[PDB]
Amino acid sequence: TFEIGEIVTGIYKTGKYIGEVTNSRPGSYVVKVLAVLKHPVQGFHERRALAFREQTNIPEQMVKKYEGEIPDYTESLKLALETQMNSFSEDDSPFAERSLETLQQLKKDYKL
Amino acid sequence: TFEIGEIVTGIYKTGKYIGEVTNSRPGSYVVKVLAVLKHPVQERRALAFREQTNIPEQMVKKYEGEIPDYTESLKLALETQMNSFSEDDSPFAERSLETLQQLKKDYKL
Repeated sequence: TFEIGEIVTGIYKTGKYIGEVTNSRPGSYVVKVLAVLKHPVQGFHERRALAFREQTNIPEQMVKKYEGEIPDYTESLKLALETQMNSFSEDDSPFAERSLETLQQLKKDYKL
Repeated sequence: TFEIGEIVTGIYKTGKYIGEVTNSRPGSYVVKVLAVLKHPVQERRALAFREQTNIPEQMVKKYEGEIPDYTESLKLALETQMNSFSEDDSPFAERSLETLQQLKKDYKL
């Protein structure tokens, strides 16, 4: 169980975020996004991270109490993206190729 | 009247912080500290990450910017305050700078 105002991590569409619980309901929480921990998987269309202060419904199983520091949203997004891009370093698949292309553009779209 | 969960700034003992309202009473808010905007004037330590503080309602404001990383924000706020003494040859500058330089070590940077 999580109370309003509680700082949590949330997993949404393969992305992972730090956020704040702003409402509860049967089986889920509305989470206000504050930072990005993991940029979502792509695929061939792009898939954007949740935006700063975006509020999204997340099933309760995918929500966890978070007591760490809250990173700056923009710097966290920059980091999350570089991490995902680097994750393909030893990957010679077509999926890696297509993903890396996609993330490179997203990086420009985000203003980073 | 800020609601519980509201992201705010609070000014407390000359320091300025970004935080979250966790409680409310007439004329005051309990604020949980998430980042430092301004290191307090000088001995006088910044509020700790996740420290909960009672702040007079007049000194609390809705905050809509990004929440910076606490340690990064403390490092910046301390640097800014030390840099503010550039060209200042006064004893107050000297004493403050000494105290801040120690604080930097206490904070473990």
